[PDB]
Amino acid sequence: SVEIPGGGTEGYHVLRVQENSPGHRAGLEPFFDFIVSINGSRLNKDNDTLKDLLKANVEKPVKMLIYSSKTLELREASVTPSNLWGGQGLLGVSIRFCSFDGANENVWHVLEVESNSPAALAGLRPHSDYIIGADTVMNESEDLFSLIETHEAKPLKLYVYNTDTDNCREVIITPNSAWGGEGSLGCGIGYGYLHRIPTRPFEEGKKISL
Repeated sequence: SVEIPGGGTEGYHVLRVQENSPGHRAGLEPFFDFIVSINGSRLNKDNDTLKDLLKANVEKPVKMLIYSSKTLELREASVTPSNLWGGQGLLGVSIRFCSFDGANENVWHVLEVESNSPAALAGLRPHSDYIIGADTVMNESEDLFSLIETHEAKPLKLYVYNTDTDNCREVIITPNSAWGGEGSLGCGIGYGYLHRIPTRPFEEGKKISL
């Protein structure tokens, strides 16, 4: 169950969606979305195709193919690139060409947070926060614990999903092993089974047995 219309696992990883932007009214959201094709044109190579297509279809309805690492679904959207909405960009997004293979498995589940911890100072929320990624200069050697190491005592920008708001946000944290306590975060982290982005659920207030 994958279906990648055109082949491959590369695409445009969405990083920012300006409010009231065509990208926004199209239903794009940061970090979970990859633009995979636009107007029949599959974006599986790092070039100008997207820019160029955006500009040839200015003020004209177009179809877009979005993969989501939240749901693992493809979805079709319609977008009208524009100069009329007020903001910079015909789309109004920041993006980056890269792979979405296994992106749903690169998540870290924030558990308990010790007070005065670097996790606390960063605003990490116990249980409802999921670190789903990070911004590196050179978009390079990912993996949370590796980053936490290479960023000892340095400012580090994380992408976090929250279950309560169902929203993502950017969080600056400074891993600091000299914080008084154990570790460099001051918080528990769960990874793996039961610690991936929660699914839904369909049916609210259905009856269960436990």
